[PDB]
Amino acid sequence: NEKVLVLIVGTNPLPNYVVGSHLKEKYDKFVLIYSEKNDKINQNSTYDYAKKLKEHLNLNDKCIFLPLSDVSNSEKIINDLREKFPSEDFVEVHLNYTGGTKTMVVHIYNFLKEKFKNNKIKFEGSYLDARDYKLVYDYSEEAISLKDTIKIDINTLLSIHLYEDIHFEFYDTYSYKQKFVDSFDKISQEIEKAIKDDKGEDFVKWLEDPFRKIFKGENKLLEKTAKFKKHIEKLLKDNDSSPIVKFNEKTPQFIWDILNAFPEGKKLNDGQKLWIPDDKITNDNLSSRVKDTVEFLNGKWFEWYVYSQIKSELLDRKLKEGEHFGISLKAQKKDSPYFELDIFLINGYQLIGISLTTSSTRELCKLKGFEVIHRVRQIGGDESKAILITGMDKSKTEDLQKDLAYETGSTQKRFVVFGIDDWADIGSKICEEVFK
Amino acid sequence: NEKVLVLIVGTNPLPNYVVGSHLKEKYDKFVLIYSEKNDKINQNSTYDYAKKLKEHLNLNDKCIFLPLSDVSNSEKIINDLREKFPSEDFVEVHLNYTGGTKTMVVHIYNFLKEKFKNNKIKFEGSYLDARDYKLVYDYSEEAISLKDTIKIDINTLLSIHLYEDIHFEFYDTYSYKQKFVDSFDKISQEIEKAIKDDKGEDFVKWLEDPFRKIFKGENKLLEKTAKFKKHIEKLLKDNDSSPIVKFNEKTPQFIWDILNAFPEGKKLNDGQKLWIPDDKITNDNLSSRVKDTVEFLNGKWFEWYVYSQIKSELLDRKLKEGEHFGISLKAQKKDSPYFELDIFLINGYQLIGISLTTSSTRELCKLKGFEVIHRVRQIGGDESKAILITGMDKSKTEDLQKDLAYETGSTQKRFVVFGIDDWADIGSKICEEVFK
Repeated sequence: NEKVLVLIVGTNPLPNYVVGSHLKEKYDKFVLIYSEKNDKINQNSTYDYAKKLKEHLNLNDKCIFLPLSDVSNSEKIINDLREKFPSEDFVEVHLNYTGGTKTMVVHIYNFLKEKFKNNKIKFEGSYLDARDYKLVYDYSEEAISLKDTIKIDINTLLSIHLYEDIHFEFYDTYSYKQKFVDSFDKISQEIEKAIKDDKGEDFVKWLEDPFRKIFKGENKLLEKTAKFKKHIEKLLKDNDSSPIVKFNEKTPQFIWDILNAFPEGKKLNDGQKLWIPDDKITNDNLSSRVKDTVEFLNGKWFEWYVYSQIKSELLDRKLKEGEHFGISLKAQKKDSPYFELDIFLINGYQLIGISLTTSSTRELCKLKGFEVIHRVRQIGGDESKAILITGMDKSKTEDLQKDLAYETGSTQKRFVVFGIDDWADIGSKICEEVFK
Repeated sequence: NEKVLVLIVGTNPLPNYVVGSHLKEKYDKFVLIYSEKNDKINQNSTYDYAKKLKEHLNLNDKCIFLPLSDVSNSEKIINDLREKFPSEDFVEVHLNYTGGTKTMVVHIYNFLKEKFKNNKIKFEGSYLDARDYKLVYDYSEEAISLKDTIKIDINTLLSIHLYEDIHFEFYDTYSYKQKFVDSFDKISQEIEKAIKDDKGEDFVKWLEDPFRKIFKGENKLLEKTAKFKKHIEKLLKDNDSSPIVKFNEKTPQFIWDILNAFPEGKKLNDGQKLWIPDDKITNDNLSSRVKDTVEFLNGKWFEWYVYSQIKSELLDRKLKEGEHFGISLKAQKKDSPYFELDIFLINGYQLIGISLTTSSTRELCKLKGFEVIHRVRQIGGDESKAILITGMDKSKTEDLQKDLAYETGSTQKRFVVFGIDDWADIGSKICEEVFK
């Protein structure tokens, strides 16, 4: 009296994983239908998805792989099913037709339904709704919500999507925490006080002028004293208009406080003025003092600020750091480009990918919008949500969101843009969009 | 004794239009199944697509509209089909299930296949393959190629996607032919010789410096004499380092030829020197002189260059100007942002959009690649094809193509990128990629 669940393994592996996890204990056999490789008809193989599905569902011998040789031909689909589908006399047959192409599902459904139509065998069809997180049974008016029922971690999620070599950091392994061992908290807290005091616009403006004019230029500018001295002497040619004078005389007190939270040996300032090295300073001395500090103030601080805000607002939500959220996600897949996500969040089985920038130039921001939209789609299916955080004003943020929404067919439940008016409250604004 | 063709009207109207065009004369009745508006379940209507499909196929009284109240629930689909579908005793029912969602098509197919299996009416099922342009019949081993059989023009293609306010240009109505009256031919030819002499890179590098540093700044820089004079005087202070000096003293000979092709009252030069207007020159004199010239030289020329190379290679082909190719396509959809394609080509029913830039900056090229890939899928379905033309070198060009094809799931024949080395014979390369 065995009961069989049938899944169709296409290219989006997450729904089948959620449906298999929910129903694993109620079925004796699992039939995993997948597309074989066939270079003549240009049919790509989904066998590796099928293997990763069996592996992470822990199905073992209960799993029967059913290869289809030509998923574009109706007759070859039926002949392959008739030859290979398990012949046991089942008391229930459950086809979940969420995965696979339209053509496959149509004839996989019709074949199985008719096969048991006259054996008084309970037949069931279902699909997983990606907009509601519900398992919609075919002839039932009610659908069960799986959002708070199925939980998945970042390692498993990337595994079923065939990614290996997974690396991410969290609160304790964050890289710049190691570059400022005894200072990072003091530095993070000054910046956080500033942003939470609505100083984001003022910081970003100062960061462009005079900060970047002083500290960004040619390659290895901050690693060679001679380069940096020639850079500084040429800036002194602007006289009263020079970024040096701006730094010394027009830096707001909150930025002075941020500068002075760094250790003395890693400060861009020498007292209440710019530190300008002399000729005796070796390249090691210039690098040790300025390089890491400049890298952080040039934009890495915003990645930590937003992540620390999220982690705070998740303190009462039972998401585990290093499993359901993290920062700096890197992964790779065979014959595939390098995968990168600034911050990731998993809410149930909803992947939340966040891409961050302090910029307000539209071309840059729109590029990062396309990127994060496609990235989260690659490891989270249709259930996923992409969030882009920029330094644009309220109007420009809404236009970019509207433009990207209609251009990629993304609803707001699937793609949100935030701006500089949201930085002080980015923790609660992100969590509101996710846990709605 | 009639034969009825059944179509499913989702949001991708092109395949239904192609299949209907191919099968219209061989069928006597037509059932267009669509999603009706249902606000309780947030189900939008696809009737506007169905109505346009009936219009541009000229079905009239032979067309039967079949609304579906809940395309997400199998019971509702079956009951709406059992009630609304024609009850007449047909000799052949042909369901083409290319349109619609996967869940609808499952239950529409099984319902109809089992209705006419019991009644012993010939039932035919087919789908349209976007990869190979073939109508695949369910239990026939042969697919009919429609690649060289079905045709569509750009008005009908946009009209079935619900686009109105359609505007585009062709060889005779190109806008800049009027702004530089009686001289545009000389300007094009002068620019064409430069590119075909492989001076495109030198040209682009002179546009960045000094051209753009002189003519791009304030929003109305070229429309108010005081703004442009202020701007020139600020740069002129850069003795031995001014863009004005570089313009006057380091401009290659071939660019002087380009600048001197413009009419007298449209020239940026005053002899061998930059034209610096004095205070008595009016805003309308400055704007009349440089504004159109600057927009054309700043990048519009490249759109015309490529377009004219394509038109030269498309002579005596099935493509016709204003029907199957044009330049500067603008269309507007209700409650939607404006649609824009630099160049469009329709080969059969394959929409080929082209986005152009002379930039070699990867960030800007990657953005334009994203945009054109999504745009052709908006008005061209999975049959469409996107081409990006950059000023990048050979290796970065092929890297960007590989990178963007993966992120967007595009075949190497459905997203093509060209670079600076391709400029001279761009028309030959484009027509090779198009007709292959």
